[PDB]
Formats: sequence, C-alpha cells, structure tokens
Amino acid sequence: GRRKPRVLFSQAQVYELERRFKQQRYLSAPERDQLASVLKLTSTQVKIWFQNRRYKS
Amino acid sequence: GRRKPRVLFSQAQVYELERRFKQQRYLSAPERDQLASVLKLTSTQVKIWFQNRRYKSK
DNA sequence: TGAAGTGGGGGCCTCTTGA
DNA sequence: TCAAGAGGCCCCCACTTCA
Ligand SMILES: [Mg+2]
Repeated sequence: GRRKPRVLFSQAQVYELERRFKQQRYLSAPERDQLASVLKLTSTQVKIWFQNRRYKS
Repeated sequence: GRRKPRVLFSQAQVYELERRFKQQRYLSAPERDQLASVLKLTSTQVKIWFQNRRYKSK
C-alpha cells in the first residue's frame, strides 16, 4: 500500500549534524533532544543519523 | 517438565549486596561484574538483584 | 519469600534495502 | 543515495509468579 517517503536532510541540517559530530561521536539523551529542536528533526532521526555516521566512519 | 530451581542468596551474599546498595543505588557493568565475581553469582543475578532492590525501596 | 519472568521504554552495532 | 528497517544483545521500571 501507500507508505511514508524517506525525506533527505537538507544541506544546512547535514552541515550542523557533521559539525556536531566533529566534537562528539556520541550524544546523550538530552543533547539529542536539543539538537533535534535546533534542526527541526525528531530525536530519533538525530539518534539514527549519529548511529549511521559512526558506522559509515 | 522439570525446570531449574530458584536458589536463594546466602546471608553473607545478601549482606554484601545490601552493603553496596547503601553506597550506590545503581552500578555500571564493570561494577556489576566485579561484585558478581566476588559473590559467586552471575552478573545478571546481580543486575536483577539491584533492579528488584530498587523497586522494593519504593 | 524473593529471584526470576514478562513486557514496554530506549540504545548501540551491523548489514541491507530501495523509492 | 542514505535515512531507515530489523536482527542481535544491554539496561530500566512496573508488576507479578510460585518452587
Ligand atoms: Mg529519497
């Protein structure tokens, strides 16, 4: 049936995620929530981005 | 069918567990493994004892 | 009695998918 | 492409269960 499409993170969102990754490979529960607010993404999305980022690297 | 029995912890083991609990309500994996080794219990039993002790503390 | 089971949070890691 | 699915394994709290 119809399903929700994956939406790519913008250049700005990716830049900030990367900028933060350069300072911390792992984020605590509070930090994820905060960054998710700054990026306008969900806590989970930030959590998974870091997870895939640690894996990719 | 027959299933493994629940074995109680000795007075000495519980005494040491209650001693550590008065020092820390929670333990890290290294702390849980070192205590398990000392008491002759697995790390899961220790983990589960602190979990239960906390619930009962409520 | 009281350690252990059930089940519902989250989490990290690892590999793979497919609009 | 690349965020997300999903198996494998961990810690926590609530609330029982029954040798
Ligand atoms: Mg796409």
